[PDB]
Amino acid sequence: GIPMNNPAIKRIGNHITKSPEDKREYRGLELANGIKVLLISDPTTDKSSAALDVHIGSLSDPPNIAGLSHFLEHMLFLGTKKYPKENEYSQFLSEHAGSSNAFTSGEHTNYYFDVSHEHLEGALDRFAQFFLSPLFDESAKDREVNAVDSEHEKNVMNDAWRLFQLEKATGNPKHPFSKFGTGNKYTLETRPNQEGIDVRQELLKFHSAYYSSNLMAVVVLGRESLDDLTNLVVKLFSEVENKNVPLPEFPEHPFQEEHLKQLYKIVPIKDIRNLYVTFPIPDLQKYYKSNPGHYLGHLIGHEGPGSLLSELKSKGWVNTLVGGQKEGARGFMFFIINVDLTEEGLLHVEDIILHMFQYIQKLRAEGPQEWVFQELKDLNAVAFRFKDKERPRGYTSKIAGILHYYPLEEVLTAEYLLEEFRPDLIEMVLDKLRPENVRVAIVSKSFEGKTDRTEEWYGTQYKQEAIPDEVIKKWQNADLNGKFKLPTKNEFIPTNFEILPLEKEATPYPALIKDTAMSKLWFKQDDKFFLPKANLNFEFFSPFAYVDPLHSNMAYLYLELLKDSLNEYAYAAELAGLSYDLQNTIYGMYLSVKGYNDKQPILLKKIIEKMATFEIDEKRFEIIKEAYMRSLNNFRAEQPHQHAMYYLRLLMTEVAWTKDELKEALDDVTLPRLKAFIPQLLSRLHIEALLHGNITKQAALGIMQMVEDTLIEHAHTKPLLPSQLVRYREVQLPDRGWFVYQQRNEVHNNSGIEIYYQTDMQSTSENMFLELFAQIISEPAFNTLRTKEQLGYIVFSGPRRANGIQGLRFIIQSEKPPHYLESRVEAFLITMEKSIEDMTEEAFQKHIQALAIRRLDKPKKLSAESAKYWGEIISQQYNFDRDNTEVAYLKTLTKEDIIKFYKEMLAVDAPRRHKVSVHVLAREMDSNLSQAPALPQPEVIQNMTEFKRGLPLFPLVKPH
Amino acid sequence: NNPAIKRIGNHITKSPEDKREYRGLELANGIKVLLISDPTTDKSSAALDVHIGSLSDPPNIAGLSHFLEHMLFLGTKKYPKENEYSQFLSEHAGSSNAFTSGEHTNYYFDVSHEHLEGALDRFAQFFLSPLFDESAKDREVNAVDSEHEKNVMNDAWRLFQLEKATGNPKHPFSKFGTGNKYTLETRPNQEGIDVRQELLKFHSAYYSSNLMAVVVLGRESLDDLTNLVVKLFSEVENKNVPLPEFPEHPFQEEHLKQLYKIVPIKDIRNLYVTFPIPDLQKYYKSNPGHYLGHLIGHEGPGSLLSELKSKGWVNTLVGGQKEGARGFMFFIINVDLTEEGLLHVEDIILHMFQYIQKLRAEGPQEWVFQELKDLNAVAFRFKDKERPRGYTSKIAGILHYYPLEEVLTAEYLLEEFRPDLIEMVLDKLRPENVRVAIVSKSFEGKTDRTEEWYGTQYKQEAIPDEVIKKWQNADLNGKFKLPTKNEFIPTNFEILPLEKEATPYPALIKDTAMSKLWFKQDDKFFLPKANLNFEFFSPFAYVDPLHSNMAYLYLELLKDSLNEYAYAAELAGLSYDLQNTIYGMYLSVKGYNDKQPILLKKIIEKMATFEIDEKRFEIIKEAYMRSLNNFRAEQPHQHAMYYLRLLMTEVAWTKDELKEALDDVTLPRLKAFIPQLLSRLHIEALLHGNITKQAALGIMQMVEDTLIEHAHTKPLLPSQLVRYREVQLPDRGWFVYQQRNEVHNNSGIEIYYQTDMQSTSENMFLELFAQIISEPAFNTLRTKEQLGYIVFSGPRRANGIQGLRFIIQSEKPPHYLESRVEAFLITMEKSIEDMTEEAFQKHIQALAIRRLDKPKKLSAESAKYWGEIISQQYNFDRDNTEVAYLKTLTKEDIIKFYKEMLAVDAPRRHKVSVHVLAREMDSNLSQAPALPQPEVIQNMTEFKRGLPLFPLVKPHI
Ligand SMILES: C[C@H](NC(=O)c1ccc(F)c(F)c1)c1cn([C@@H](CC(=O)NO)Cc2ccc3c(c2)CCCC3)nn1
Ligand SMILES: C[C@H](NC(=O)c1ccc(F)c(F)c1)c1cn([C@@H](CC(=O)NO)Cc2ccc3c(c2)CCCC3)nn1
Ligand SMILES: [Zn+2]
Ligand SMILES: [Zn+2]
Repeated sequence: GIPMNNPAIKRIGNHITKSPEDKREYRGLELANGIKVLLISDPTTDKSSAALDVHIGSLSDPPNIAGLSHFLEHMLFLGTKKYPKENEYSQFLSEHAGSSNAFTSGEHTNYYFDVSHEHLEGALDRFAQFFLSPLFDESAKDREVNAVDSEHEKNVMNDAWRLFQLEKATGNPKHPFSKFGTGNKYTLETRPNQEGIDVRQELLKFHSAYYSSNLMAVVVLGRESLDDLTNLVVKLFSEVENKNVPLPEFPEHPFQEEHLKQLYKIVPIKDIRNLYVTFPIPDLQKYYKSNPGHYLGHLIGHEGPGSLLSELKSKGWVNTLVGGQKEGARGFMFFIINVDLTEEGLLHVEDIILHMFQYIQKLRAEGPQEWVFQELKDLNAVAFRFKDKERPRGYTSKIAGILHYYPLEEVLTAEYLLEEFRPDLIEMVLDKLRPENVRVAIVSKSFEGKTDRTEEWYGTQYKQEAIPDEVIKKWQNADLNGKFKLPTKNEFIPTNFEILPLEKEATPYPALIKDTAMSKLWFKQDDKFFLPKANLNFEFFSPFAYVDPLHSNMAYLYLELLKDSLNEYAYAAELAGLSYDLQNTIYGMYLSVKGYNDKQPILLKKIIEKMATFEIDEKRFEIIKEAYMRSLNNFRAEQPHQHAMYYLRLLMTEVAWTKDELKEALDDVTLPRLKAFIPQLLSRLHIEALLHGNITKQAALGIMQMVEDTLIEHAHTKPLLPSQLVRYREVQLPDRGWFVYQQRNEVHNNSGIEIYYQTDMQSTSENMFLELFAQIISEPAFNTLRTKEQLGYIVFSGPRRANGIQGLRFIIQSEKPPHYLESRVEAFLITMEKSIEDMTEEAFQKHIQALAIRRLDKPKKLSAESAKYWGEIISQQYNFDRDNTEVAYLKTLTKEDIIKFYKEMLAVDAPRRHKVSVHVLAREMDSNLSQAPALPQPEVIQNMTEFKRGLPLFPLVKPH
Repeated sequence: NNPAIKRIGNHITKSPEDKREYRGLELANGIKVLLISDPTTDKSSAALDVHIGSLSDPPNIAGLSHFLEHMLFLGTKKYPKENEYSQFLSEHAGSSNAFTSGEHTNYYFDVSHEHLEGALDRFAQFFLSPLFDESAKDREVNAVDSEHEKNVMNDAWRLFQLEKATGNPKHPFSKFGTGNKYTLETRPNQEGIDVRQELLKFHSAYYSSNLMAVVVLGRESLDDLTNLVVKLFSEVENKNVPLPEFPEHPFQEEHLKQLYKIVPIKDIRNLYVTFPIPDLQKYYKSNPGHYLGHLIGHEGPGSLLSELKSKGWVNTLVGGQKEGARGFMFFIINVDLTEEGLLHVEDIILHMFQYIQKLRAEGPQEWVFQELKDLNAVAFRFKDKERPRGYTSKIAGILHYYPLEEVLTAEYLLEEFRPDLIEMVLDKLRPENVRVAIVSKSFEGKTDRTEEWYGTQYKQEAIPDEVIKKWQNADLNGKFKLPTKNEFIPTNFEILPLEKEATPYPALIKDTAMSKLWFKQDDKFFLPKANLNFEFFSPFAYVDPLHSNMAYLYLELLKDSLNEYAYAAELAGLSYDLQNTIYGMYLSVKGYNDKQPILLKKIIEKMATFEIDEKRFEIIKEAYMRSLNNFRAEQPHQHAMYYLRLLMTEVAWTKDELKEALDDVTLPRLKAFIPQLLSRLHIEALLHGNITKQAALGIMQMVEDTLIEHAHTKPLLPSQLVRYREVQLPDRGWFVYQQRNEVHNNSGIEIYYQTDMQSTSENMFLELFAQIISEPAFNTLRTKEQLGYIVFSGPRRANGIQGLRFIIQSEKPPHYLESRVEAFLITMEKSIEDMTEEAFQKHIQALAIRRLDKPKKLSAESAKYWGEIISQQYNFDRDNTEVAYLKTLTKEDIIKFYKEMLAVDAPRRHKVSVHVLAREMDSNLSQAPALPQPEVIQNMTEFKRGLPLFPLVKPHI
């Protein structure tokens, strides 16, 4: 007997293919109006999520109003006919453990939120109106244009945004690819006013012309059953009108003939030296079951023995390489090979590019290789079998995007499983990687003064030149180069995926299973996820890692040199799902090994062995030391607010070597000096480790002792004394004090500010006063300081934790000068006093429950659990049950508790107010609305050292 | 003319740089008297020396002479209030001491200059009519007993008494002179002796005016001083006592050619060689024994020590005449011993006689005697002006030995060469006349004798006459040579003229990334001398125990290497000290400015280019290992103070940490260490004395250039010049740290009440309170309750923080000591309510005088400034501004300061206690308050992390 058809549903999909380890339940369907839908039922999830991706983006901006898609994206957050309160949507999310975001790309506008699972329907309802009845209020439009301006302004002096738009500006100007997608105040307000455009009508036109149900995919994840999710989606989205909008296509490449064989010389903001090589290629999207693009990218971008990178690195010309297909838009794609340049490299660009064509020629000579394809197919197959479970918010967004590109039943698998070996397609793409189709760009300060063009939106300085035919023909005649061998079988590919059974003594939290003078080992066998993976975390302590700038530099260079040496060997492991990380700290070194447990002990042994017996190559030492010098100078070009956060760290930590000190102590680092440093650093160590995953207690002790034994045999390591294991303390500000430290950012023409109200050492009590207060002000501060007052795109509030201390911190990047932003944050604080007093007890309990849901959100993947434990270990608080006990305590707080807290610690007139403010001035600066209170005269910090010496130092928190 | 004065001495010969006025005189009762007029002195002083001592003790009451000396402090017929002598002094910026040798008892004090008469009056009565009160006599016996106890386990006192016990038992030299509760109470009681009668009898029999010298220093004119001393001292009864003599030597012929093996407390290895010799004191104008000690004890090239050091047997040597008593003396040669030296004592002594035999062959050398004569002359001419209290005490002692007009010069100004006396003394220094003692822990378990008084374990054997004869036949050794003409003798004593912009305090005359240079040309003393002070700051001097061990060994090895070269200079009045610190290195060069640049450059150059001798490094490393262990045998109160310091400082390595880490110091490791250490540095310096601003800049530049050329030194960053903070204790806190001393059977305690950071107000609150309780605390805890011999109260200053501290070493357990200190604090609270406003103001003036007491020699003015400089406060005018503030304080300010910071119920009390238990100890009266349950510290690291740290003090200018 035949089924009863729901008319709001054009069709239900067949089984949506999923990983057998995926316990979430799935159903795909297409509504009658053509919205594509994936429903995800996960009865355990603490947060629900929904995303909608409109298949329309910046390439459809009208030509006379650049950035209209983007501006529209913003205005949809700001009120609808059925929910006219401008911040209804944000407020609702914030008060139910929710958040939201959206982005506009060239062909997609993607909106998504997450929310407590008991409020999916109410959040989805406010959300759906975005697509039915936006208000596009005039006052709202006149304000929000400033957020978009300010967003563009953060990017203006950023080299990646500059190069991104410069590529677009050197192709066919008549092509939509050349459009400027962000928008700014000029293109969205001032130019439109000179031209008599009514921008609220243009929003109304775009929304109506393009927000059509046939260009829309929707994803909803919640606790509810698939059948209840279907009704909910049908109820809310069936009424989006279908205007059968044809999907935009761009079949003519933006790089035609006159744009090939070109050479661009670009001046950067930071002192960086990069080489970019680009070939136009056909759109490979429809070939997703073979992925010829990625086959070639895997080979050309290989970093192992025989690779292209390995030879350019032996030559001293490049340190890093990226290679593979780059997205374009429906109808055109690119294939890139970008490398960074040593000083010599910059003088051998022509030979670098010859070597790239020699490697490409090697691939033509050998032809396509099914076994190579077999390796990629098998690796992708295991990655997908054992994919980590995702946070719902990111996941709904990702899938909404790709419902546009794949049959319902394949949305989950299409971007992972390979099925077809297509040597024809591999040849096809390979034939386009030829000198006659190349574009070359060189980014170096060395072109300062020698450019004759200016890209209009960012101000990028560059020159354009035809590549000489003599050069092209030299490249077309690339013979073979015997240093180039294809890769061999990847021995690191794992094969033991067995999940060891849970030992009869396994523990809900990590256990201290070894406590010696040398090593403190924490262990936990995975009892939640059951994937064949493990995380091995090691903190190494040495007093000599941070004793003075010169030593800090040497501890950096040692790990950079070490990683550089291991890189060819470890690349095989990285492709095989086994990755590691090694970075110096203010206490020593951090080593982290992550992924499939099978072959982890092999890689870990190679790393420790290298550490203990390292032979520096002086050619590599000189190159990496020069790159490090640059890195430190380049900090000058980070964001104003990033600077502000950096200076605050320097002020409030007992010891802190500044970039400039580091830079001044980098000159006296000689190879002999470093050679002596390493054995010294390794001579006395303490190791504290977390091992957590698909391993037994016996394996983990063996792993730890393996590390110890290796250090002992080769570096003669002996234990540090307990009295040497000191951590740095935080500065203790005086009751009623207010210090301001002022610097200038000499690159960006916005200011930044951080405001820190230090409260007290961390304890259950103080932690939850601060956190609940921060929940209560979170949305209102964003809505006041950014949506209503439009102080800047970047506006943040929340807790600030360091060295066992804590407080509340505001961060803002803005047009306006720091003293003004201070007023406005202060004006805002006063108004919260009255709001919290007038809040009903039901609303107050609502904020408690929001915080509670957020804190008891349980991690979805192993590495997220590992990091929760690692934080407890690094902070030496070891409070692994923290979440249950702090939430239990939260639930007993009263609004009078919070008001007493605010009036004791935060209020302007508060007897224990501790306030320090970093002011970062914009490049060009000089040293109605609610009432800002009156502020004391602030003590200006002129010398960080004297400031610290004159104040006490907090204790360090007591362990658990 | 005057009947009270027998005789009035002629001009007393003085140095032409001495601006003091002298008058000598003999009283009619035979008291010899020197009067000293110095109208600038802030403290006046007096001293009386009686030529009677322990050697005259009754044979049945060992220690009576010493016991008597204590008793004289405890009241007279005219001033019967027991503590009246000390209390008067304490309330008038004054102090006092006394000691008993074998033939002298020496009493002295100092006091505010406006109160000499009142002080001297109460002092005089000690020699007229002591009360020898029975109650006081039964209390003070305990102070003398615990004075002996602190010595019992001290290796210097054991050997001192053991030599005495190995002489002729019938000679007074063998007497135990300290006495203890057994000899001064328990045995006399059991034997029927009335100790009070015995004291009275000894005092009337021997405290005779004919055996006394008196020195008095004041602002008064010489005439007024004459009348004052006559008023107070001519009353003294003259019983014409014969000066005791001891013509027979305590070592007779059965005591010679004797060998002694002695077990120490500390791990120390020592060789003592002694010869008896006639009393040389009558020969003082030619000083034969000192001529010979100059040579036998020389440390320069060709010397006896130089060869014993180069064979790796000995590290230090002392030789010369050692005092005995009227009748007998000794000549000594004492060396310490390496591990090898211990196995070669026979050859060490053979080398000794080889060197003596050379001196017999060459015969006396007048040019040597002449060089001593000329150096001593320079020494006396430019002698630093002495402290009043120590000066009167010294002179009163020597007035017995020299004519009045020459008492200042007798010990300095040699007359004519008497080679016959030299050959006479030399003739006694022969194997048949030797006594030999070895001290090593290698004799543990191999001894058979026990010294009575201290318990010392030892063995006595004869030296085999085969060994005597080998020493008798000691050939000449080519390695020995007389010293050369001292090329460091100063010859330019010109005082540079005051520069026209010279400053009264040191001035910051250079301020680079590498050097802060503080300079002051001397404007007070105008002697041809300069003090040169350098702090070398490096973060690698103390980063970890291994690095601290290497900074120590570096400086020891460097001093060791410089020693022969630097001996000449030291003989010529030019000396240096070179010490590792927790921030780097301290170098001081003091003395005649003439050849200072020569020495300083040699030191800085040896630093920057040092080549370690592997054999020295082994030997000095082993010595260092030993001194770290030997800390176990220091005294309990010394342990107390050390733990407190290892708990209130941010960073501090323990002896056990340094000791473990020592095995990891290798010669290669140390070679790598030094250049690193020197690679980065910051130099802060004080140059002060007979030098110009341009000369100073040139010394500082010489130091920088030598470092920069040979060691590639570069400046440190300002942000690296960090100093350690003190632990900040919690309001109402009480912490207790407990340790055991394994060696002494006494306990120690330090009690620290941390107040606040140093500040003009907090400094003078604390100092005034200390002043007010100083005497009451000593009187209560020592005189009256007899807790122990060592009882101290005062300020503690460390790392910019300060408080009040009590230190006590006692037989009683430390918790008991804690309650008695708490009891004292309560009773002080009543005392201060009751105290009249005049008594309060006396305490204010007393502290004022002390703080404003200006310094008398260059070294002491230098130190006052150096304290400002290493403390980074730079408050060179501190005394005037602080004393001004002090005068504004009221009794009420002090009471509230007490009630807020110190009282048992104070809201801001911060109390830490270190309890050092005696070896065998276990873990009416005014009433002690009730105390909280002290937080017990088990771990210094944890203790620290859990508390805040104070700030540092801001500089002044
Ligand atoms: C992630 C971040 N939200 C917050 O930090 C935040 C924190 C607490 C709150 F209570 C709250 F409402 C927001 C964010 C995302 N976007 C924009 C992303 C983007 O740039 N599309 O082009 C999207 C956007 C555009 C306009 C508006 C909002 C969000 C929020 C309501 C006000 C107007 N801007 N900021
Ligand atoms: C130098 C030290 N004085 C103090 O600490 C001190 C501090 C502040 C005062 F207010 C005070 F009265 C004493 C010291 C010297 N001696 C003795 C030195 C020694 O042992 N000869 O054989 C001499 C001695 C013998 C007995 C007595 C006193 C002094 C003082 C009065 C009580 C009885 N004992 N203690
Ligand atoms: Zn945006
Ligand atoms: Zn005594």
